[PDB]
Amino acid sequence: MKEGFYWIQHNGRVQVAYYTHGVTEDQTIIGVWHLTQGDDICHNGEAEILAGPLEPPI
Amino acid sequence: MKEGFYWIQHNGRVQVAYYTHGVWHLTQGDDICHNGEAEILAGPLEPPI
Repeated sequence: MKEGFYWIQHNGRVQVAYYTHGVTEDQTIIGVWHLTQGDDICHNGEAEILAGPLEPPI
Repeated sequence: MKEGFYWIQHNGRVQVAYYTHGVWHLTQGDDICHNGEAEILAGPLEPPI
């Protein structure tokens, strides 16, 4: 529920993504996963949260 | 050095980005090459699984 970086798994890919409370109206969902590679995805269960939010080192 | 996720600072923004052979894949914004604009703070991060 907090904006930040998290380890997630999406289609078998373990990766770090950024989470924002972005609103996506197609049905409307709040929560967006910003990935390092690939299009953003709504927080609708396709991606599963493994850990986070990660504490930044500075 | 090795491909993986790293904490970097780019334009004052602390963030995790993916490094591949030298290019930085950022969560928001266009990819940027490793030319000194982005400074590596820590990594590569060990995945939890």
